[PDB]
Parts: sequence; C-alpha cells; structure tokens
Amino acid sequence: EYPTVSEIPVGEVRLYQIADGVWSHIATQSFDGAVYPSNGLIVRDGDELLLIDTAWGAKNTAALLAEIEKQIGLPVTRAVSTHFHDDRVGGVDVLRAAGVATYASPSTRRLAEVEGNEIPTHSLEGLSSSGDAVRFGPVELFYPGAAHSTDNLVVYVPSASVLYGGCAIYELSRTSAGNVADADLAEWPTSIERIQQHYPEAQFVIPGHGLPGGLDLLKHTTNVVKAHTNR
Ligand SMILES: NCCOc1ccc(-c2cn(-c3cccc(C(=O)O)c3C(=O)O)nn2)cc1
Ligand SMILES: [Zn+2]
Ligand SMILES: [Zn+2]
Repeated sequence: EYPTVSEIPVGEVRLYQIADGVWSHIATQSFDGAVYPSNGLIVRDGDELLLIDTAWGAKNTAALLAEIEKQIGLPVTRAVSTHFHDDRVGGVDVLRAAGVATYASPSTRRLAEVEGNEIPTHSLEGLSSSGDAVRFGPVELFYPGAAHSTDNLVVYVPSASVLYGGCAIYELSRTSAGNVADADLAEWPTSIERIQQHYPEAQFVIPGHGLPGGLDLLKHTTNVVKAHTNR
C-alpha cells in the first residue's frame, strides 16, 4: 500500500514503485508545529534516473539519494524542481553536491532567489507563457499557468501514464486550502482545467502531498480552491 504520513520519521524516505521504472519518493517534514507528507517522482531514463523534486530539505534529500542507490542502484543524473518552495528545492545544494545537474524554469529560479531558497543551476526555457510544454528525458513538463504558485510546473510520464501535479494538486484527504501564500487563487481552477485537457490519459495522479489518486484529485482540488476563494 502507498505510505501514509505517520509511518515516516522526519528523515526516513520511502520509495514507492508506481510502474516499471517509475517510483515516487515520500518524505516528511515539520511545519506549523505539525508533520506533513511530501511526494516527488523518480523516473528511470535508460541507464540513469531523473529525479522530480527534492525530498524537502538537505537532510531528507541526502537520505533520498541513499534509498535510490540502496534500492535501485542507478545514478540520479538530472533533477527538476517543479516550483520554488522548500518542499521542491530544499536540498538542491545536496543534489548538485552529488553531481546531479539541477534544473528549474527561469520563473522558479528567480522566485527562489528572491525567496532565499536554493537555486537550481540550469534553466528550463520554453515554459514561460501558460500552456507551455517541453520534453525532458522520459517525461513531459507542463506550465499550466499560475496556481499553487505562479511558477508551478507539472510532470507527465507517458510510459506508465503517471501525472505528477505536485503542489498544484491536493490529495483527497485534504479538504481545505492550506498554504496559499504564493497562490493565484483566481487562475488556479483554470490553470488546472488545462492539466485536465492536456493529460486526460493519466491513470495515476500524484499530488505534492498525500495519497495518489486518479484525475478526480483535480476536480477535488478545484473544489477546495473555490471553497477557499469564497472565504
Ligand atoms: N519568509 C517568508 C516565508 O516564505 C516561505 C514560503 C513557502 C514555504 C513552504 C511551504 N511549504 C509547504 C508545506 C506544507 C504544505 C505545502 C503545500 O503544498 O500545500 C507547502 C507548499 O509547497 O506550499 N514548503 N515550503 C516556506 C517559506
Ligand atoms: Zn509549494
Ligand atoms: Zn507543497
């Protein structure tokens, strides 16, 4: 069964195989006095591994590199932060330390720099205007417009029909907004319907935090964000 939050110390990283060559990584952090899940993706790319997002901080992420090798034994050579928050770039430092080439939209690097969060080295051109999509190794990267953050990207694995929406998508257990400090609440339902239009194929849908679902995660997220909008 996919892991739930209370099973994972603030330091233990679980790997959850989602298909041949596709895993998710699951870590936990403390924030607001409380303890939260966080998902990221691992995609095999021939001989190497593409990482999507950090494990939320340098400790967790050095740890996350150590499951992968222990459990998968393939080198992580590239990594993508899907937006500028710490649960995504927390431990880019680390990854670069180990030789991982880090990447991020130019929108994400600038807002990370403005924010005092770590900065991916490379820039992921071709993702600026809403609807922009580019190909990155075994997956597709999509910029659905402002939502959870103005920079958020979302990731699609054709090979297994996995759609990783990160923090732009909520799990079903999550009924209420939670951190929208950097959200474009007006655009978020829209930015999201695109994700629906441009990836109807997706059987597995991972959110930034919590239990994967199918595409009803999207409609649930819109419901949450709209509810939130009206107070
Ligand atoms: N001095 C201004 C502070 O600026 C900050 C902005 C954002 C964050 C931050 C929220 N994180 C989250 C923690 C729990 C849940 C979530 C979520 O996806 O809903 C997030 C988040 O990514 O917003 N991660 N990092 C932390 C600090
Ligand atoms: Zn965020
Ligand atoms: Zn998040």
